[PDB]
Amino acid sequence: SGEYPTVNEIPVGEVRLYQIADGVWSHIATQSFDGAVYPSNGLIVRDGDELLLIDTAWGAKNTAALLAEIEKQIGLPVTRAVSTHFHDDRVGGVDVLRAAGVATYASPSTRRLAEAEGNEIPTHSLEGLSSSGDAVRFGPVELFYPGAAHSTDNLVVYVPSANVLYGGCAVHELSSTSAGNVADADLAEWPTSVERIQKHYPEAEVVIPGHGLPGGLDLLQHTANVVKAHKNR
Ligand SMILES: CC(C)c1cccc2c(-c3ccc(CS(C)(=O)=O)c(Cl)c3)c(C(=O)O)[nH]c12
Ligand code: NA
Ligand code: NA
Ligand SMILES: [Zn+2]
Ligand SMILES: [Zn+2]
Repeated sequence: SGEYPTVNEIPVGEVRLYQIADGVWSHIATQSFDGAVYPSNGLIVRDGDELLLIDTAWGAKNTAALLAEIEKQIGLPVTRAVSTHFHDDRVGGVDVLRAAGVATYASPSTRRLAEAEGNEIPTHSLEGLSSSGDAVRFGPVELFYPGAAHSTDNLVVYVPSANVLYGGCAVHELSSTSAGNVADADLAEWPTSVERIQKHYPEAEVVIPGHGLPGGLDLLQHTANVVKAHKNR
């Protein structure tokens, strides 16, 4: 169909790529957790004749399948990866990446939280992101720390050349009726953190959630709404 792939269309262990813009793809994979199956997204951004990866494909095998799918569909090497928070849908697979020669990065807060959780730990620390509103350049993207939301460490990623906003798990898809896995969230601060994203990236044309379908800027307000519905009741 060429439509964005959904959870029941991707067997656990396979990876799909979806072209978002020139030189920008999302990656989609599925994984089992506590007896249910979930989809999750990451990002791939062309960096000259190299690629920057945002987030693993949620597990070692899935991430190996991601590298194979990239080689098949794109044919450029992944040289660096950034994980946008400490959960396994973001760092599970970092050991696969590192063994494949990919330099792996995350904020110090993410690295500490991953270590404490028993999750895989990116090698290199990203400084300059410890205060809400901070932004740094990393290859062809900007990394932004909006404040605590889905997790205290969540980062968002903007691709200026394409006006693509990758919200990660701080941003939910439009069809969502709940706020996802809130175990490590700050539901009170989340709406303020979304407001920071909205103020910083008013020209975003595509917004990609951590799980589910991309859309436009409406995903940001929708996320604030579903988080309030959860917090309220
Ligand atoms: C801790 C990690 C590894 C993890 C494990 C298992 C599930 C999740 C979810 C998640 C995402 C979407 C929905 C559907 S929804 C918006 O509620 O309609 C649901 Cl149920 C759960 C998330 C997330 O929210 O980022 N993380 C998960
Ligand atoms: Na986790
Ligand atoms: Na959480
Ligand atoms: Zn998470
Ligand atoms: Zn998530």
